[PDB]
Parts: sequence; structure tokens; C-alpha cells
Amino acid sequence: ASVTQTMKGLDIQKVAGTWYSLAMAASDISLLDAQSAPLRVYVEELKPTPEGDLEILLQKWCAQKKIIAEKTKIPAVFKIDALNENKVLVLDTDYKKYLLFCMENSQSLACQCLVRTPEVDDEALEKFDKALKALPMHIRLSFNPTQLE
Amino acid sequence: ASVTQTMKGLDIQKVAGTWYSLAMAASDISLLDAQSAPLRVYVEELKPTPEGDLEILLQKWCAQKKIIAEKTKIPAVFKIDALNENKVLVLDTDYKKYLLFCMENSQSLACQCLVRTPEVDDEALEKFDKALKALPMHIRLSFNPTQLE
Repeated sequence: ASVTQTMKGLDIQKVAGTWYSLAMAASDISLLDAQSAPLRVYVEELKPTPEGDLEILLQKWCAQKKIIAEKTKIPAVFKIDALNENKVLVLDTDYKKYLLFCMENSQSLACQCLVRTPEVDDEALEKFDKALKALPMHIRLSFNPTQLE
Repeated sequence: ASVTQTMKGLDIQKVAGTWYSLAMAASDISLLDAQSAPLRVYVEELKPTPEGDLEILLQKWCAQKKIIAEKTKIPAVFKIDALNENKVLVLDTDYKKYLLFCMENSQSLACQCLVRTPEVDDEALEKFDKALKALPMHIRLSFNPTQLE
């Protein structure tokens, strides 16, 4: 992906709190085509620190995971400093309703559409679809309302 | 789905021969979100009979399967008479390049875009995307050129 695509003027503090993963897309099928695929994870909560890092509460196959994404020089880009280099890229958010982001396997690329509340609305899903057009995506997933919880 | 969506004036004889599954979509994630999901099958060959039925050579997880789809009153709609009622619905084809079809769990619905040859072209993928707009699809899959074989 390009920095052109990442978010401008992100305030990390305002993304705090509860989120729900409404849809996912990935550049290769293997990343999402099974409950136990490595990036088939559901964001539960986001928690900025006072130091500007991003704590991420995930659900996997479900287990609770916690990962820390440290800030980098580029804003809206965060580094999950595990053994295998993974970046978190925030593409866009209005903070109060939706948040789009991707994960890069520093090649592969999985993105998500996050919503604050399962409120009936499709701004997120529209804006997400409109951002994925510019990226190569080979698998694409949307969760119905019984899938949320 | 509706009969409005199925193909008009299908000649079953002209779909004979080799095909490749370039993309799949389904109404529920579970139908395709794993190599061993029940409708994660790849058409290898189609073989009309002189009696107007449709033999279907599939690849699964890969194993070779063979299933017979018998003709019904509605043309372009075929019945896979197994224990669990499954219909095959041909939505459209020009015979010489693409073929779109769905499978119904008489509720659930998985469709595919089939091409004659991995020839670089995107009529099939365009016409497929344009037919899926009218159907509820929650998982969506496209195969790159190393995935074909």
C-alpha cells in the first residue's frame, strides 16, 4: 500500500473504546479462509496509551488476545513489534462511528471495517468498499447481525 | 433467488467440456470459509448427456467428485438428486468463454464464475460481479493464476 492511502491528522486518543469488525478483506485467500486463519481476528477494543501507542484487544479462534502497536514516524501507521514484522495502518475514521484499517505482513494485506455500535447504518461498509477498490483483494467478508456477538 | 435471474434459452449441449472456477461467492460465510467447506468445490468439467441431464466433475478437499444434475421443468435449473435437495442454477453463459451458476440448499446459495481458458480476460468476472449485486452475498472469493491448477 501507499502512505497516500493512510489517514491524515489522526488523533489516536479518539479511537479509544469498543469496536466491532463488520467486514474484512484480504489480498490472499489463506489469510482469512478459515476460522483459524492468522488474520481472521475480531477487534473488541482499542486503547491508546498516554505514550501514543495503540493496545488492541482481539478475538481469535474464540480466545482473547492483546497486542501492542507502537507508533512509528508516519502517523496512522503502527508497528506491532512481534518476532514477525506487522504494521497497523489506519486508513480513515470519524472516531464516533467507523474506523478502517489494514495489517501488512512486511506482501500480504488484510483490512477491516470497524463500527462503534451495531446500529443499522452503512457509511462504514460504503467507505470501506470504496477504499478496497484501490487495493488488490482476493477474499472479502461481511458479518450478519447474529455474527456480531 | 428468482427465475427472472436464471438463463433464458440455455442449450445444455454447448456447455460441454473443460471449465475453471475463477471466483465464488456465498450467502453465508460457512459455505466457503475453509478448504473443506461443503460448497468450496471447483468445477473441472461439464458433460451433458443425450438425455439432457448435466454430469459435473468437481474437485474438493483435492479429491475428484462426480455428481449428476437432472433437468427439471424450468430450463437452466437442475436438480442434484442426492439425499439433501440441491439445485443447480445457470444464470448466464455465452458457451465459448464464461458460465455463471449457483447452487441452492433447498436458504443458502453459493455461485461461481467459470471460464473456458485461463486466457487473460475479465468479461466473466465483470458479468459475475454484476449478477451478484442482486443477491445477498456475505463471502466472496477470486483465484489468482497460481490458484488455477
